[PDB]
Amino acid sequence: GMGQANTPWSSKANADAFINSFISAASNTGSFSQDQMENMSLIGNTLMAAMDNMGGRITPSKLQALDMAFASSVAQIAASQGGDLGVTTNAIADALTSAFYQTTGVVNSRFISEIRSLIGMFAQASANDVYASAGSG
Repeated sequence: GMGQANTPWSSKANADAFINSFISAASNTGSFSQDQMENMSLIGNTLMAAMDNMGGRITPSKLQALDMAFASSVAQIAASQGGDLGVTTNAIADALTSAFYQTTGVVNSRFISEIRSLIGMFAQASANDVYASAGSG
């Protein structure tokens, strides 16, 4: 009906704006070079393709699990760009912060807080790619 919901990952139309606002906002927050935006072709606007499997029926318990995926997908894209995840934190977080108010108006800290900790986690895994972690920093 209205297509609005207390949270963007609660309705199908409310989640879309959150994804679009996250990329347009994240691309203007940290760096996200044009090469990083290419990943969006698989993450973000791609999430909409997953809704097509629903057949036009979305739910809070279903988007609840997928909503978290967007954070892990957006983190892997930016967390992989620039070992310094400190900026991606502000970039990804800022994008999610503006999308929150740009979509429904919920606290971005509650959701971004979980993503902020997840993004920093990818930094530890990417450290293994450059080499094997050592007992001492």
